[PDB]
Parts: sequence; structure tokens; C-alpha cells
Amino acid sequence: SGFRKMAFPSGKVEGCMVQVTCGTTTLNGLWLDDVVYCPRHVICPNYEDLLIRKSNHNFLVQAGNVQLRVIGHSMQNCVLKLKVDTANPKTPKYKFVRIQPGQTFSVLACYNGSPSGVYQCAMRPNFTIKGSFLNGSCGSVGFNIDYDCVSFCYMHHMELPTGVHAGTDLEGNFYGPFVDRQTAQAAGTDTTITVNVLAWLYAAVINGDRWFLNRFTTTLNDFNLVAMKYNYEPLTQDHVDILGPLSAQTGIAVLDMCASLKELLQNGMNGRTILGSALLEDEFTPFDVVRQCSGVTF
Amino acid sequence: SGFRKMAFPSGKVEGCMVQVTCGTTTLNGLWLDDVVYCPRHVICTSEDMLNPNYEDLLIRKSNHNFLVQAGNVQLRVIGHSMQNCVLKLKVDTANPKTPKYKFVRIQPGQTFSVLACYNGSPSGVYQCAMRPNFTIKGSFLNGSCGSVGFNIDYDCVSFCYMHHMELPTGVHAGTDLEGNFYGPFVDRQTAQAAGTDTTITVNVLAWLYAAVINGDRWFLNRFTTTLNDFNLVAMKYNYEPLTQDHVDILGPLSAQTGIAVLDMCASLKELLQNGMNGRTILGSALLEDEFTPFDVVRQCSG
Ligand SMILES: C[C@@]1(C(=O)Nc2cncc3ccccc23)CNc2ccc(Cl)cc21
Ligand SMILES: [Cl-]
Ligand SMILES: [Cl-]
Repeated sequence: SGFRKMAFPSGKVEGCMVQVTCGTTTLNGLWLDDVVYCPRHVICPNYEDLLIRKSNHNFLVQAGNVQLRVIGHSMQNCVLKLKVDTANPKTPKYKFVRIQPGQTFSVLACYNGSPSGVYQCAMRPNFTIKGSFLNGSCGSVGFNIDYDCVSFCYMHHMELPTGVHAGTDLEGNFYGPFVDRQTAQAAGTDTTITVNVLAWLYAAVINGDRWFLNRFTTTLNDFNLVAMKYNYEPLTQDHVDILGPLSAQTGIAVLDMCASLKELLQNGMNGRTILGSALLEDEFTPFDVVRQCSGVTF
Repeated sequence: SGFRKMAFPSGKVEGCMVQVTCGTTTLNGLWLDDVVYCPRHVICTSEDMLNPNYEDLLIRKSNHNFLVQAGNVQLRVIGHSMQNCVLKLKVDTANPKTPKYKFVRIQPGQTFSVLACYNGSPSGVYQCAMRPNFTIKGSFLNGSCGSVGFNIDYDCVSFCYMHHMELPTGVHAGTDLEGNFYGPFVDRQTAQAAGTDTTITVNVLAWLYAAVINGDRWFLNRFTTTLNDFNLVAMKYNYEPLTQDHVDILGPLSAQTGIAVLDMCASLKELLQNGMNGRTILGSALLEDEFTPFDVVRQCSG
């Protein structure tokens, strides 16, 4: 029993964290094979012009107490790729994957190439992450683990004025309408990840919390009209299908659970809690709930 | 900016997780140097569990009865001993991934990261606190026994917990790495119940200071309180008494935010009386008590 916000074991990613220093700026880099990936703003804008003025010896890469020698540099979108002479012997089986909003991933927060913490979070529908980052965290990465393969999905670039965070996939493409420059940028109005709230309601049922269940069912049309009204993301047939296993395990159809969520939105919790929370949690995907309530290992 | 429930990077602990099998029971072990630590109940059947005599059951075991697996390699047990509720299996290979480590026993309110494992394989990492009733509110399934709680301050892993059991309420009980249980619990299937849980007051105040540091000030008020008046009010909401030790510990956060401890205590009294009124503090509609004063400073400063 128990339901916790749980991150993937960070070991395979810790072996890849290095410190990248260029001029006065120090941030984190991801060392995979003979390449170190990091935010291109470490060179700080006309990034092609600024990068052409840099030489390999301008970038100081440190892996533990060992300095790696940079033998090449290139830019792919907002990520800088520093070719090094030594392949990381701790390189795990990995992929670069771009995730969708509502998808969750673990963040290994680093400072000076050293991992300091690990937390689980979701790519908000407004493409920001509500992370926890101090100055020097840039280059910290977000990932998932699929069997024994680390899928790198995020690299931290900046903090928006509201305290939320923005970054790119490992190909340097930003999540959201953000740019890597000091300019007026604002996160759009956020919405709730509906499929994730339903997955979390199924996790609560699996854990014995049933007070919110009701005799009612609804249609995807009637539910989405209510979802739009309460700044909840539309629930697609894809989402209903993904919730299928949890629906079969708990005996509560997805539209039956949707009627529970509909009542929770129109009436509130009434002093009650679900899994120790007075708010509806939306940072557990249907796959996270299955993984945690069945015991998948890495 | 931002405030998250954050666990320590689990890498140093992952390299120590192994699978321990004795008879029909399979659970997790912690492999440090040439010793594998695991709950001693691995030597029990479900029949032995009501009133087990562990000295008697262990004397009947031989080294070849314990099968230890580190990845796809079987380790050879060359000795076995029991220290309180932990079984120590001496092995013929020192773990090359052994980090710098310590065994530390923590007090209620202290937080730690848990690396949840099944069959010697890490499946997840989360943040916990030792509840005042000495249980932990974990996320554990059958087979998680032997999963450990730790803190990684600097480059040394301080092992503070090993999971042993789930109480009837879904809360969890375990021991330090010396086999001493936290709480009035025993490693038997006898009727055991967690005492009434209370909110960790010093941790809630630390979390209110974290919210002030992050720009949330709505809950602040012009009032102060005596320590005794605060405790008379807090006790009524099932909150732990706040000691002078706790007030002293909150000192640095009080200096950083400019809000005296007894002044923040008056905000807490008001929050307990009024509730949140549709508002949230650091994205939470409840008062969070699983961040210590040390966690807040580490997260909000480095
Ligand atoms: C092995 C056992 C135990 O609590 N296992 C579990 C431990 N953690 C989570 C679980 C969830 C679901 C079922 C079991 C779980 C069984 N009864 C008992 C009694 C005493 C001791 Cl010291 C250990 C145990
Ligand atoms: Cl004992
Ligand atoms: Cl302690």
C-alpha cells in the first residue's frame, strides 16, 4: 500500500553528469559516448556568431576530478554538443525522446556537474515544468527508464518570471513557445492534465480510498464540456483506452470515474482528502500508476 | 525558485541492492563491503511469523541456504550472524560499488529518501519522513522488504532505514541498519497498531518559511504567540508540541525571511483555525510536514 510521487532510480543518469564552464558561466552537461550536451546559452544573441568565436580550449569540461579535453563543438538548435576525446564508460543504453504535455519524467537536479536531488514532474499543458531549480541548475536533465534504456526527454534552460521552468528536448528544441534569451516571456494559462487525474483517482481506489465513487456514468461529450469549463484538458478516446487496464482492475469504467471527477469539480472535496491530498493530483500518468501499483523494476 | 518534494540521487544506493532468497522467501539486501544486510524475517515461513524464535531458526540455517544475487551473479555466503532484527550475510566478494557510508538512527520528523526494490532491482525513489508514531507512509508492495531509506549529505550515504513490514493501516515499519526497530514494533505477525499520528509542527513551520522565501505571503499575520499558547492550540489539531530545540533550529530561516519563529507560529495557529479558503501554499491545499528545516535550507540555498 501507499502512493508516493516517485521518480525513476537516477543512477544511470548520475554517471553522465559533468560540469561545463565557458568564460564566467558554469552549468551542467550530459556526457554520453564522446559527446557532452549542454544549453547553448553557456557561450553567452546570435549563437552562430558567438560559437564561431569560441575554440575547443574555451570550454572546460569536468567529470568528477578529471578534466575532459574538448576536441570539437557544434550546435543543434538550443543545445551545444562538445565533442570530447574520451567516451563515457558509464554511458547507459539511451535514446533521445521528445515527450508530449501531460507526460511525466524524473529530473536529476545538478549544480557544478554534481547531482543533488531527484524529483518527478509533468510537462504541463502550457509546456513548462513546475520544477525546483536554483542558479547553476541549467543543463540538469529529465528522463524516463524503459526496461534498461534511459530516454532523455528534457534539459533545463531557464526560469520564467512566475517561478516555473522551461527547457528543451535533447535535440535542443524547446518545449513551448520559449526562446533562450533574456526577454519578456510568460507561461500561458495552464490547464489540468485530465487523464492523469483519472489515473490518480484509480490509484486511490486501488489503495482503498472510495468515497468519491458514485453510481453515475457520463459521455465523453458531456464530460469534455465540463472539463473545458474547469480548465481541464480534453479527454480523448486515446486517454479512455489508456485507462482501460485500471478500469478493468478496479471495475470502474472510465466514464464512471469521469462522473466522479465531474462531481469533484462541481462540488469540491468537502473537507475530505484523496491519497492524503486536498487537491486533484495530475502528475501521475496512467503508466506511472500501473508501474507503482504492480512493482516494475529497473 | 520552486519547491518540490525532492529525493537524493539514488545511484550510490542502487549499486548496493541485491536479492536475498532463503527457502520460499525472496526480499532485498544491502551489499556493503563483504556484508549483505537484510530483514531477519527472510528466515521465516508464513507459519513461523506469529511467534518466531529467530536465534533457534538461524542456528538451523547453513551458508548454502541463503542465495544472494547481485545482478546476474550469485554471491557466495561464507558466514551469517544476526544483529537485532537485521541478518548479516558475510559474502566472499566485497561490493566494488560500495560508497562512503554510515549507519545513522534518525528521530521522528526526520526525512529520508527510499529506494523501493523488488527482487534486488530498484524500481523507484521517493521522499519520506519518519512519522512521530515511528511509522513511515511509504509505497511498498510485497517483496519490497529490505528496501532502504537514506540521506546523501555530501559524498557519504547515511543509511537510516530498512523496510520490514506493513501495518494494517497501510503504513510501514522498519529498523535502522543495526536492526533496531523504529517504534514499539516487532517483526512478528502479532496484532500491532500504529499509534495516533500527529503533524510534525517544526516541519510545517520550515515549509511555511520555504513558501515565504518563494514569494507566498498571504498566510502571514501581525500576531505573535508565546511558545506555550502555540502548543496549547497546536495540540488540539493533533500537532506535535514545538520545543525550544525546534524554535532554535528555525533560527536561520527566521533570520533569512525576517519573520520571528513565534510570529510564524501565529500564522500557523491562524491557518489551523481558518483553513486555506481555496488558496494554496506552494501548490498544496494542506500544510506539508515532510520537509525539515535542514531540507528547506538545502533546497532554497544549495
Ligand atoms: C512480510 C510481511 C510484510 O509486512 N510485508 C510487506 C511489506 N511492505 C508492504 C507490503 C504490502 C502488502 C503485503 C505485504 C507487505 C508480511 N507480514 C509481516 C509481518 C511482520 C513482518 Cl516483520 C513482515 C511481514
Ligand atoms: Cl530484538
Ligand atoms: Cl535525526
